[PDB]
Amino acid sequence: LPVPGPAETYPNSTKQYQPIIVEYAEKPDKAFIEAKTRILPYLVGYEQQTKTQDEYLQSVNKYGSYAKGQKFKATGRFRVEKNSNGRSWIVDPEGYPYYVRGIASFRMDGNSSAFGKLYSSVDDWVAKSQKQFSEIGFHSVCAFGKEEGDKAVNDYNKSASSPLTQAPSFSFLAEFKNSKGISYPGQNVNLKIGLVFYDGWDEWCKEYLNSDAFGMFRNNPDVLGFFSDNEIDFSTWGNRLLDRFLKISNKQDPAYIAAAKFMTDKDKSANVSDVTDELNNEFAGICAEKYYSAIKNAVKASKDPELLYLGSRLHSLPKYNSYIIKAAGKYCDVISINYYSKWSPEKGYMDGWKNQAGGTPFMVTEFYTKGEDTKLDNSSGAGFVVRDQQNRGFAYQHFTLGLLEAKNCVGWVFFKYLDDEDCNKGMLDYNYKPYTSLTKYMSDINWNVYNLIDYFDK
Repeated sequence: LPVPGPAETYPNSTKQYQPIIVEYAEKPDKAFIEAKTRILPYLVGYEQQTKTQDEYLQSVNKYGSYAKGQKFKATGRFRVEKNSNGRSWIVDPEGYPYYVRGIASFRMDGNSSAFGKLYSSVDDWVAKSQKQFSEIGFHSVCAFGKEEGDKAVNDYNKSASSPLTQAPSFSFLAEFKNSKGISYPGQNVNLKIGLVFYDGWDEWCKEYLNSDAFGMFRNNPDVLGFFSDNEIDFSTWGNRLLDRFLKISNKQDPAYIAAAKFMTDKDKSANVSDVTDELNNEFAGICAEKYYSAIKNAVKASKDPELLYLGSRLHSLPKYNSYIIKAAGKYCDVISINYYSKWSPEKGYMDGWKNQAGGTPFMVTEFYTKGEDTKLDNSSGAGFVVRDQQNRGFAYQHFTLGLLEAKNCVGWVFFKYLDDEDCNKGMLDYNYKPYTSLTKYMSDINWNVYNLIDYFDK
């Protein structure tokens, strides 16, 4: 480990740490900067409690929930709770607190020759992976499995005694568009959220929840919950949502109609000149309200009202819009947030999320860094570049410690299972080989989340 500097108070915390420096670049061809970083060995007043894989596995149940402390009422299904000190938890079917530690994109999308040498079947792949992941303190796979990955895990969990819990991702807005035989508003996919104003949105959601798309997931205790979309544009850099809706050419478009109505309702002119960031943000919130409420109401009306709705994986500017967070807190069981472009979780914003959402928790559905040591292209994706796998480990510790302090965060998902052929996004390389330097540092956090929480909350 690098030698650290003098103890100092971590920003927005009561706890001290001895900082190290980790270099990072925003893209592989850019200059690296030096970032003060908090790692687990250098937390003042904490010493790593769970030190081996066996110690860890003896402390948790088959879901990865802490088995030796507090538990809550069991309902036979994953659900959301809050403890007396204002911390939210996902609770497992037996009532035990499950701190979410997931892996995204669990699918067989590496080198096929490597796959064949390492795994003898799809079942073997799931089984070996469930064990591999549990040893590192990951227990769930979340999003982007596609049909084959989702079915593989679903089939495995039906017969296995030790599940790999799953959280499938869907594309509700696209599916609605396809069901109705229409185009995106303004012929622009980036305006797809405007589909919530089209005739039949609420009803279509009800039907979709009751359809075969949910057949393997409904009433299935090994399903953590579902995501309805990913990174919906609710305003982007350089383009506000409300401005773009008002500029839709076809003024018969329900999205235009709704935007113009909103303006008129606020005693304003239905023109781009009257639009402010506040108005834009509020309008985006109305869109979010119509989106999330339709989906939550669809779950409640469905054949499985106990399936958790984990949101739409907010990102970019939308995750900072208090109006969208307010909407998501009213309807989502857990608000999902993809968390990019920051070295440190922003505790002021996370505290804002707590208030805005009415106490409904959030989860981080994607975060990572890439290692320059791989020598891969490394240009695709928003994760920062660090020098090597050890520093990916340090970045994982820094980011996750930041999240552990947020009492409204119920956990996270590392993006992702495998590298791309040309980018170090994975916990495993493209030949299905774990980056052991990374997984060591991941394990040290993941095994200790419950006692770290105790340390932060005491």
